Amino acid sequence: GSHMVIRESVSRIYVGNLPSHVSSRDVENEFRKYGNILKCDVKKTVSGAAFAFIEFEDARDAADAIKEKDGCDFEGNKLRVEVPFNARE
RNA sequence: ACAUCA
Repeated sequence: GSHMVIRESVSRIYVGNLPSHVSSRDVENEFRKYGNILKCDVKKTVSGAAFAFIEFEDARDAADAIKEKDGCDFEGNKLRVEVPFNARE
């Protein structure tokens, strides 16, 4: 998970407070340019917000997406992007 | 802040 892992594990993206509702296949069609995706899925909370999760074959190539998609927002607009599974930092 | 099950 966190800290200097030294190879192994698999990197992912998390997006939350997402616009309307995404299909996992539609966001795969965008993320695939940063590297091959192994799995993706979508979720929701009883608070009414929605989430999506997108796996990647290498962390540092996918990080160019995570850093341009950065800056979460609230209390007037819905969008959030974060990487808890920040492998090879 | 939050999931993976393929």
